[PDB]
Parts: sequence; structure tokens; C-alpha cells
Amino acid sequence: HMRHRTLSSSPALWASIPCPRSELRLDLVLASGQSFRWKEQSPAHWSGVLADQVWTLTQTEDQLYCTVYRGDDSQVSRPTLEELETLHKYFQLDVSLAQLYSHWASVDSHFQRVAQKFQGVRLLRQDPTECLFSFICSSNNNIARITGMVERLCQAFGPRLIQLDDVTYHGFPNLHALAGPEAETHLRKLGLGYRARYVRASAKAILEEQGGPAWLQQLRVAPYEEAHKALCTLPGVGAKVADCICLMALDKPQAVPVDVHVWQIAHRDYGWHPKKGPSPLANKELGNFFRNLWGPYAGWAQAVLFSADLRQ
Ligand SMILES: O=C(Nc1noc2c1CCCC2)[C@@H]1CC12CCC2
Ligand code: NI
Repeated sequence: HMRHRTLSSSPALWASIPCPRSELRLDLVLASGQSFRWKEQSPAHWSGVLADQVWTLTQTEDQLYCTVYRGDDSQVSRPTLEELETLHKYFQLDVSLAQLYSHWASVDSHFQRVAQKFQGVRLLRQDPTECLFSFICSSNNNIARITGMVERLCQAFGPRLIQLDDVTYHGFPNLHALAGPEAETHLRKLGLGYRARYVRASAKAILEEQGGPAWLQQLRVAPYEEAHKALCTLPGVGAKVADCICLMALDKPQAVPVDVHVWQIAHRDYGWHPKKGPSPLANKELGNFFRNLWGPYAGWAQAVLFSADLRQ
């Protein structure tokens, strides 16, 4: 009936956003442990779902090309003005990444060497609900398996949007849908394992203990430290997951997620030691170290190194 658009196939359905590849590289961002809902369905063409709509994204040297599938078998068209603002806000393009890259490089010789090769690594501004439950699935997991669990979770619980080729696209579920009495049993069948309990328990907790999704919007305007402590009350949400949500969904650019992986990197590349191994206190100290070094956009600087580390 319908299928994935390319820039060759249907150029009449594409809108451009003037964006250098030094400000944004899709292939270093869209599948680099931030979002798990983007796939390169055709080469250099990234498809995924953004707030009840499917997008396909490609780019040149100084143009980001995008096209929308609204579904409902309605009259197909280019992206609108409001839908391009949505994409502009999603990539946080108002913030200059080149200026940030140079600012971080000024105090960090290691970052400067890595920065050379890996440009346009920025932070996506994700939905809190989507981000929270995606990073509850992240514990003792890899990008490949997390991407599976999230896709299957959205198919099972989330509303259907459109089909392109053999790929059916579902929007992310609401909290009520994940809070049901059967929710955990289904999610174990979908292969989440122990993470199934934390998804249901956290969904039920935000509803009953915090009063629905308006709470997560309150944490967006709340100070970083208040937001982090609030999230750590949720089942299966510790310091690492709280910092991820803070950094990627609650506009806290100074949030530095710390697990064994960033510990390994911090030690090997910066020679950092707690002033022996991991610990709630030692992890907290490593986050402060990077904030002190890089400043109030420390989480954005981490994404560059993190995405750089995924590519050998
Ligand atoms: O940990 C993950 N992502 C991140 N943690 O810290 C940062 C990121 C992405 C960018 C900012 C810094 C995701 C869950 C995994 C485990 C392997 C993929
Ligand atoms: Ni050492």
C-alpha cells in the first residue's frame, strides 16, 4: 500500500532545514544510546516515530532533509511549519554545537583529538515517558537488545500509526497502558525479564504516587538536583537512569550518567581515580569531576565521547 520514501523516490514530499554536518551527524546520534526508535531502513535514510507521527531523515553537507507519514491514509504532503519546529526543538538546533566543541576543547586535550573525527554529536530532546521506560530497559543490556524490547513494547501496548514495507510503527504507550494487572506478564513474554516488573511498578508509581505525566513536565522546570532525587524514588530508577532522563528529556545539560562503562573511559583516558572501584559515592564524584572540567553542558560533551567510543 505504502513504503519508505528516499530523496530519489519522492523529492516533492521532503522539506530542508539549513544545518551543517558539523552541527548534526544523524549516524553518530540517532542510534548512539540516546533514542532506540531510529533505524537506517535504506542507506543514509533514518526512519523512526516522533509523537504520534513517523519521520524519515537524510542530510547533505549543509541541509537536513525530512519527510512525514501522518497515516490515516490522508492526503500526503511536505512537513508543515509546526512539524519542522518540532524537529528543530528535537535536535536543539538553536544551541551552537561548534562553540560548545571549542569551549570543551580549550580545557581538554583528549576531547580535542576525539572531536576532530566525531563532529555533529548533539543531544536529542526526547519525551520524558519514552526516555524513562527506554532506560529502565537499558540495565545490563546492549543497544541491539534494548531496540528490540522497546519496539515489541510499543507494538504490544502503544497505538498503531502506519506500515511501510514489512515495518509496523506504533506510538509510545501512555502510563495507564503499562500500569495494568497483566502488564508485567505480557512484558516477560516479550523478553524484558526482571525489567518487566520495574516498567509496570514505575508506570503505576507515577500515576498513583506522583499524579500522572504532568509530574515529569514539573521535573523539566525543577532544578537538576530536585529532579534526580524525585526520579530515584521510582522502581528500577537509580542514579545512572535518573541522570539519563535528566540529560535527555528534562533539559539538564550538566547531568553526567555514570556506570562502569564511563568509569572505564574516565580511568583509561583521563587517569581519574576516586580522591578503588565503582560505588554510589565514587560514581557521584566522577560526575562532579566532568561538570567541573567541562561546565554546565557536561552531559553534551559526554555524548561526543560516548558516541566516539561506540565507533571503536
Ligand atoms: O547508556 C546509554 N546511553 C548513555 N549513557 O550516558 C550517555 C549516554 C548517551 C549520550 C549522553 C551520555 C545506553 C543504554 C546504553 C547501554 C549501551 C547503550
Ligand atoms: Ni590507574
